[PDB]
Amino acid sequence: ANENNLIWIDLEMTGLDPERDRIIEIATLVTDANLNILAEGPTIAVHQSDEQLALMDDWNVRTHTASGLVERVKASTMGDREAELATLEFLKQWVPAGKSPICGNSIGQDRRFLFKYMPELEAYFHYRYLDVSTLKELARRWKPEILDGFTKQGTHQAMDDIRESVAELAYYREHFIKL
Amino acid sequence: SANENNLIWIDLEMTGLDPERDRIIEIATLVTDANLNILAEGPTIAVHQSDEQLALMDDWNVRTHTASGLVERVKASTMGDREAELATLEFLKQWVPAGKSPICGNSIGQDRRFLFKYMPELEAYFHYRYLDVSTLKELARRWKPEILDGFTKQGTHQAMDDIRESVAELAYYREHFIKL
Ligand SMILES: [Zn+2]
Ligand SMILES: [Zn+2]
Ligand SMILES: [Zn+2]
Ligand SMILES: [Zn+2]
Repeated sequence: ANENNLIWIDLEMTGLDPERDRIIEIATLVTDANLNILAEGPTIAVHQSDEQLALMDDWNVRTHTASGLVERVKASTMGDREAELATLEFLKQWVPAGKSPICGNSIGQDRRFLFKYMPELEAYFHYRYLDVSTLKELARRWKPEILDGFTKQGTHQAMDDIRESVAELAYYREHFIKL
Repeated sequence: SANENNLIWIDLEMTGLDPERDRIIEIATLVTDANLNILAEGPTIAVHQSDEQLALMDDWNVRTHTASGLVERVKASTMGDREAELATLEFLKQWVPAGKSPICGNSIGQDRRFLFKYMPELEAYFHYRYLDVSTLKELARRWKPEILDGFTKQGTHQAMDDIRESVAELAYYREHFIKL
């Protein structure tokens, strides 16, 4: 465990509202300060009732069935707490509690779900945010040319998504950041 | 320029960090174009809250919000959550269309949590996206620590001064940390 390591996380949910929707997939990984992936955390399909899944709208049904997540959710024997604990067991081996900001894309949305369903995991992060989307939004406005250089697949698969976020930040470090 | 490309910057001050137990006590907004040129300043409003609520603030919040004079402004304010939300929207509608601008600011996800809870109409005025200036600071802190000393923050937690400072901080990074 090193206080300089960063915790990256991505979730998939049944919808956008924490009050009615639930977490259906979680993936985490740890990188050093230079974005080298040191280890992949568990990729867990979080079990939720069929009733909950039946509430998903068209976009969510199309998206989460195409990735095969829905089937994994129904067969999952790990609910929110079990997934939270498994993730914490992993993180404790690489990063001390309260040291790493939450790293990801449009990460504020994921954090809302962490606050409501996985508060212990949420508390493991430092207050700070490290949202890669900031660079994309700035480039979109100040240097659009580099936008076509990196393409997001938009498959909404937790582990592929978070690894993609790390690769995206690395891309901007080279093409948008002046070291 | 097209108003649809204008950016909405916002900063709040609260009685604490928990949306369930704390309340918004100050709100400030401003609008810039895509290149950070400030086009107009929104209202800076001390949001009225009960003395009971204020009495729940911890040491940090008491010191911080009394030093800025916010507590006194809050007690004398005649504008609660809804009134402050409506006044802010009255301003924003004059400069940016609904659902176009991402929420702009620093560690902005924290502020958004309070908007979702107490000012959902204002929260909905923003596009889904986030534009958090803190990302650049966090990257500079790890890849180019030197530039951090070139920009000093006041840390007084005054809504309008804070949001203007956030725009200035971003402009600073565009000049010293971004490769255009
Ligand atoms: Zn995802
Ligand atoms: Zn997703
Ligand atoms: Zn502030
Ligand atoms: Zn503040």
